[PDB]
Amino acid sequence: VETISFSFSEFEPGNDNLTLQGAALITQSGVLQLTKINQNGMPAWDSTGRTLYTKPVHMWDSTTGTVASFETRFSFSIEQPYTRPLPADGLVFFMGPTKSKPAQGYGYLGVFNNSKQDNSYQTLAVEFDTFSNPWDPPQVPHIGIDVNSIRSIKTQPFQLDNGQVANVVIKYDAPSKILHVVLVYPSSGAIYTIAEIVDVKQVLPDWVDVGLSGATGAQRDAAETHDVYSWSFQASLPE
Amino acid sequence: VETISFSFSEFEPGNDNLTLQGAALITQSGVLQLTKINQNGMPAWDSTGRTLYTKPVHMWDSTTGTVASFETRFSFSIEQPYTRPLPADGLVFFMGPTKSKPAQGYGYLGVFNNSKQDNSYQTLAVEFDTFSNPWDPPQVPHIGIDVNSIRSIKTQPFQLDNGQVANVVIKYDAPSKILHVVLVYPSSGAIYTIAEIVDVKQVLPDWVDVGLSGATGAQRDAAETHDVYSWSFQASLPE
Ligand SMILES: OC[C@H]1O[C@@H](O[C@H]2[C@H](O)[C@@H](O)[C@H](O)O[C@@H]2CO)[C@H](O)[C@@H](O)[C@H]1O
Ligand SMILES: OC[C@H]1O[C@@H](O[C@H]2[C@H](O)[C@@H](O)[C@H](O)O[C@@H]2CO)[C@H](O)[C@@H](O)[C@H]1O
Ligand SMILES: [Ca+2]
Ligand SMILES: [Ca+2]
Ligand SMILES: [Mn+2]
Ligand SMILES: [Mn+2]
Repeated sequence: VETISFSFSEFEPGNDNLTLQGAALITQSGVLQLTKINQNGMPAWDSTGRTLYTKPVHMWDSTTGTVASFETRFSFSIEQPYTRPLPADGLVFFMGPTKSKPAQGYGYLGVFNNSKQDNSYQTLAVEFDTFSNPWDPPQVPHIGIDVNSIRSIKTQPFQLDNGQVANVVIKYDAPSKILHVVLVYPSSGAIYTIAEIVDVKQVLPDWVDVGLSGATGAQRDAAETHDVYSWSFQASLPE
Repeated sequence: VETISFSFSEFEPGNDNLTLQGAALITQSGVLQLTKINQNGMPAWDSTGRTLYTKPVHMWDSTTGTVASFETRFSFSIEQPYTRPLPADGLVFFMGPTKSKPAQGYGYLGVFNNSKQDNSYQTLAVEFDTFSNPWDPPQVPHIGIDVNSIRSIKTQPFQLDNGQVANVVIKYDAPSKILHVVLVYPSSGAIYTIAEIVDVKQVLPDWVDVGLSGATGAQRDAAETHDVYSWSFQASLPE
């Protein structure tokens, strides 16, 4: 079995294993701030940032046809401090082509280029979306499973517990092709679950980069924080 | 759509909507004790008890072929107070033939008759198993998805947080045939997830009873509590 595994119980400036893109940065206190936090401690609009683990992950073997199973967990918080306008845009875990650069911001969350499905994206993503765009369900926030498109194949509304830490667990089982996602807020005890069938050998390239991305909005104060406190990942490809 | 829904935020002696079988009883404090708690407050061995909701649930239409999706949530605690012998046997959520009576106890958890697969059981169950029997994986406790057999098609180990309350969420989506299960311990923050493909039209009868069952062991003090604090359920069958 070809395996890869990492675990950041907190982040540290200078860590060898993370690529930082766009606005993303790691604080001395150990927090990955995906989108810009201004001097006043307030989140900035028009910001997009991502992090990628530095080593690619082998998701399927082009010779034998084996396919990997994987699990990722992370803790994040989103604080929406402005009474108006509406907050935006969200954060997302994503897997796709290696040597990956940020895509479009705002509702595309730094991962996609427009709102059409395009199998060439070869990207699978799990979003926590805070702004209802023309292609979105009305309930925000919502968890979304995105396969080669920002228009989720399936969503599940969740109530934001403003500024509180959410724990996320995402598992993909190759034999069953089931991607299952869980969101828990220790603060309120709320638990959300969503699952869908995903054929990763069809969707993803055989090797991928894995990362997290966040975006704030297209007008003044359509913003919120996208802070991440820990992140772990494990994948196993049968041989 | 033909729907059925119930929610017990706590239990109350005399409630119209619950059938109590075997050792199960509801306390004045609002707790469903599935297995017997002795005068001294200690759990009794050789005990089996179940509860069933009083109305049957329509899981699939024998005429049109539609199939129901459903969700159930409940909170329970298991306290293993004896240093020896090993604790046993576990508790379980189950769906199967109506007019259902308790089956065999101990490792069969009040739901099955022996350890062989038998499609005639027409039963789907999600177990939280505390004793490793001859047909079980070694890690206990474990979550198990049981389809017509006490020998789970898939299991996931979990650490007991002794005497603490666990929150369970189980969802079945007919279109994808995915049964997904989540266990969370607010006390420790632990989160467990397990999912598998289940064809309910093949497994279950068109109408079922839904219930919870618990069992303690076959020798003195191979026992633990199986207390339930709340339970909700919702099913929708397309028309
Ligand atoms: O309000 C945040 C929201 O903005 C959308 O873009 C708007 C923009 O804010 C508005 O000033 C302009 O007139 O229209 C744009 C839409 O065409 C983003 O698309 C959305 O994702 C959020 O960021
Ligand atoms: O120890 C609890 C455990 O007991 C198993 O049954 C045992 C029994 O405890 C022992 O005294 C007897 O000699 O052998 C039995 C097994 O053949 C139950 O099967 C198991 O589910 C637990 O309840
Ligand atoms: Ca959106
Ligand atoms: Ca067992
Ligand atoms: Mn969305
Ligand atoms: Mn078992």
